[PDB]
Amino acid sequence: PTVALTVPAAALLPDGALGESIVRGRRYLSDTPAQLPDFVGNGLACRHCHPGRDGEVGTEANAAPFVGVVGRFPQYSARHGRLITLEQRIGDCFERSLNGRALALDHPALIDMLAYMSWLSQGVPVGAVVAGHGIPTLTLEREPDGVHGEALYQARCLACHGADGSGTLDADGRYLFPPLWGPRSFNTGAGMNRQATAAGFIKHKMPLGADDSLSDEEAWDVAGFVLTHPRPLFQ
Amino acid sequence: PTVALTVPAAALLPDGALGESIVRGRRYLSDTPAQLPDFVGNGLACRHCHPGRDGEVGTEANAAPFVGVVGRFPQYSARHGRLITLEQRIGDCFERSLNGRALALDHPALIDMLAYMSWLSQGVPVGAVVAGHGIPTLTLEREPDGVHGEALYQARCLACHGADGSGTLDADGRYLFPPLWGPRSFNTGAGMNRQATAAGFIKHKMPLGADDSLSDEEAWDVAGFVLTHPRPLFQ
Ligand code: HEC
Ligand code: HEC
Ligand code: HEC
Ligand code: HEC
Repeated sequence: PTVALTVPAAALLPDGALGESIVRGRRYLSDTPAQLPDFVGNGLACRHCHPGRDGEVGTEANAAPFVGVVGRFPQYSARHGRLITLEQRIGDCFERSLNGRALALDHPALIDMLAYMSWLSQGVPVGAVVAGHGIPTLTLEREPDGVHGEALYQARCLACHGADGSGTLDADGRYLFPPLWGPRSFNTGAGMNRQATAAGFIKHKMPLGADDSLSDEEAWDVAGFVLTHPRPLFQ
Repeated sequence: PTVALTVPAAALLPDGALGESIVRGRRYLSDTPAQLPDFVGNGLACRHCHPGRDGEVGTEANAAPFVGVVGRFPQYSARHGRLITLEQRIGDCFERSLNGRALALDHPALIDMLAYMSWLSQGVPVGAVVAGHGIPTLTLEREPDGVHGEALYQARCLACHGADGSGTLDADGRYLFPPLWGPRSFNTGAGMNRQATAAGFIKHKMPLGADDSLSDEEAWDVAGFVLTHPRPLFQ
């Protein structure tokens, strides 16, 4: 079954221990390098690929929302060759997207992330599919043209992500516009390093506030440009 | 929200890796000492306190069904003094009810238990309360009378659980009727060692196939008798 993407009201947060956990979980997801420096090896927070409005994280259709995610695990992973839990999946995002180290599976910060994801999933039937889950891929027949992609990047992306892909810092030292390549970006093991996933994300979410504005060809070619560049190597 | 206790159809099991996991999970829950001997320190399987029909485990109202349990975690534990995950909760049942050792939080058998619980929870909204969850307690004002309880035990329980509480083995060496005290029963750390929980279980589920037949006084007193006896000590 597919159900709608619903976002709960932060005014109806439970109190007690669970509410305090949810609030800490939102912070870990929004501000991950500063909150979890022992585990993060780049400049990315979860929210840089799992954006949300109103200070929430992971609430946007076609940008891998967390709404409903708790009810989809455990599930099979071809990386692992077996079923994995949601804790383990978060571990892989720390190791790959954040170029870091997985939290222990009972670490309190990991549990607070889980509590926040569960809060966002409230009312979703276990096993159901949320409309707008994941990042829909975009695939062309034909190798991306990074020459075209370089021209598109300069015209549509550079002002935010920079001529050297290094992003723009905000006043408090967190990325306002995150790095797309180089030492502070996602590593080679990340899902965003796959052509069709980057092309899909770009097509649906970029340029910022212009969702679904690039033609399919343009998203494909600019993703290819972006992925020509060096970034940290995953072991 | 409270929703109904629904049990899925084993004929509609998913295939692939998830279906194979679910099936292994049902076996670990039904036949735990034989399947997980490194982790089990008594004669109990999960199904001896979380019974189910038709070979399922954890599907009976007022006998702590697993239907819906996945959507109730993480939650606060006063034992731990913080939020815990469902994997951690299962660990505590291994340590206390099964007098053993917790599985590692990524152990494949634990994940297969989780997969089975998730399958049983299919369609339950995350966060909802399933009708018949847990084991409703029964509490009297007044200390249980174990003299009364001994007479009730002889008349209503002994034929199955034995004069020495040691249970009845089946032909394949698993308990048909499980031990209520002594070295093969639950340890002192288990929830069933608490007077009001044992009284509630008994009242709602015992004698077998005579749910809600003891008066409240009778359940209370027989639970008290049962809990006068030695059993393994929890560290
Ligand atoms: C971009 C560089 C990412 C960063 C930073 C983080 N994640 Fe991610 N995540 C990313 C992709 C491309 C995907 C795949 C989407 C799909 O179609 O399924 C994911 C997925 C997840 C998931 C699974 C979601 C699902 O529906 O199954 C989770 C739980 C997840 N990501 C969590 C997560 C966390 C907690 C992060 C910070 C530690 C994180 N991700 C960063 C891309 C990126
Ligand atoms: C500023 C107004 C932006 C423009 C123009 C573009 N992007 Fe962007 N991007 C921006 C933000 C604020 C974020 C974080 C997520 C959000 O949706 O809030 C992003 C994220 C990305 C990512 C993922 C994260 C990462 O790799 O660091 C990618 C791959 C990305 N953006 C690419 C991209 C491209 C190719 C653009 C031109 C077509 C583009 N972005 C424009 C902000 C802005
Ligand atoms: C009786 C001696 C038990 C054995 C054997 C096992 N469990 Fe148990 N479990 C027992 C009690 C008395 C309770 C509390 C019920 C309540 O009202 O909440 C539990 C609870 C659980 C739970 C949590 C259920 C919930 O709704 O939150 C789980 C997940 C659980 N038990 C699992 C479990 C497993 C997997 C077992 C075998 C390893 C196991 N239990 C054995 C009593 C007994
Ligand atoms: C045989 C027909 C039984 C009679 C009579 C009684 N019990 Fe029982 N009990 C029986 C089974 C098959 C099981 C497993 C769970 C099931 O519902 O399938 C149980 C379980 C218990 C337990 C929990 C497990 C344990 O501690 O080992 C308790 C505490 C228990 N039973 C107590 C109990 C008492 C006090 C009875 C007389 C009032 C009684 N049981 C009768 C089978 C049978």
